Amino acid sequence: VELRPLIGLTRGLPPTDLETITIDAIRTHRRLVEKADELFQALPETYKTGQACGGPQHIRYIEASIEMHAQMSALNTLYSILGFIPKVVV
Amino acid sequence: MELEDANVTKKVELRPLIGLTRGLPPTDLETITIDAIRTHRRLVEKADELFQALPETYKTGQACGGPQHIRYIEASIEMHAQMSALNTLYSILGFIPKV
Repeated sequence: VELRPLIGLTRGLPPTDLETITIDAIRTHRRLVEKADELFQALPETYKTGQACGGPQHIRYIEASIEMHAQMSALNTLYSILGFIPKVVV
Repeated sequence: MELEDANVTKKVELRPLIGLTRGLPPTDLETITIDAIRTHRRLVEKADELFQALPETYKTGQACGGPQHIRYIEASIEMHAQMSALNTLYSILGFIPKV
């Protein structure tokens, strides 16, 4: 379990609400990844290969990626608490 | 930048941040952390407010479920998740900044 506090937070919640939260969390993650991808694609080549780093544009991409990773950690936790990955149409 | 607490008990909670921030100018890692600090404070305020707005039956645990409850939970999830991020940035910096 990546984010332990979610155990206690979701304690007692009806299983349909847990599933619902988890499905919405899948949708959010995918939206976050698409955003992080978009910003990455717009970076100059040099930042893409790691030759250069820093500056506002690169920081914005980094921030988008952090949000994506933080979310994924939550999502993985939700899977452990739910007991499954729900079927979601992509 | 201004330091709040030195020699932190580093918990690297979100591994990918290390590679993300590798090589940044120190000023840029500090700008990231500061904005993460401000973000976290914000998320806490929102989750705490949503909690206080719940009907007293939900706060006591006499009731659960439904859209309002879910909304509090999701806000809370976002707060915990962002705090995992922030604790990792503190590990990378080696200190907690004052903001």
